[PDB]
Amino acid sequence: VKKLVIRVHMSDDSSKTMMVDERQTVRQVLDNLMDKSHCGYSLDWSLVETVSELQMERIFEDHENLVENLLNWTRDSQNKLIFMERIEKYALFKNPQNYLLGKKETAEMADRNKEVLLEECFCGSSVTVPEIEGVLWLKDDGKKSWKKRYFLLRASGIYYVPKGKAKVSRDLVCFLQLDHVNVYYGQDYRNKYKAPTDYCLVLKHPQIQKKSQYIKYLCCDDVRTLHQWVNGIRIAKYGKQLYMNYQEALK
Repeated sequence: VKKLVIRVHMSDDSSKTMMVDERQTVRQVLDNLMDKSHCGYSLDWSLVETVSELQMERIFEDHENLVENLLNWTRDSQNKLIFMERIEKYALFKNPQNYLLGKKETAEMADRNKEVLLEECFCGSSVTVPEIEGVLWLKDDGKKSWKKRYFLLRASGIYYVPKGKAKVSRDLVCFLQLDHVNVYYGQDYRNKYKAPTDYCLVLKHPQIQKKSQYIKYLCCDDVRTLHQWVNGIRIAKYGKQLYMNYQEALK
């Protein structure tokens, strides 16, 4: 089993090398990062990749084979790995009442009922995602201009209406199937793409590493809409496996 030394940027901009092997999940790699750094355990420690050509980043899911993802990088990639606490990773699981009923409206829930609610959504014969709908900005292909379109998340991918800026259901066409796209956060898209706000998500194939028309750029009204959409997209991509990651992480 092949070994690889990766370089990881820590929370204070310093960097460390460490050996990983081709069988390891991100979870296993993070467990090592935690041991060697003496940072103390927590389900919120995360491994984050930047895609340098495209100024965006994602938190890997813990079940993912690290080495396999890294092979997607170009030979001369300036992508970085970053080891930092990210609350975004398990927010959804800590407070599911805020994502799985929506109800953008934010609220408490008793622990035991959080538990029931995740069981209902993730543990049946299939994942029962509640659908996310709302207007969002879509960057024009290869241009720094945006347009409001209405969006709808089904278990079968993202859909949208290409005509106008309103909810017209019969005119929902495939916007993007999720099987072979990861979802990222864009960094400072306000400036780089003249985004209407900074609350931006990006969908692309793992293998695309530079400018491409097949990269989809979305901008949200506020940080809540951003969170709901990213979590929703994550459920519909990864399903019950997200739940298993959380259960496993929560030592």
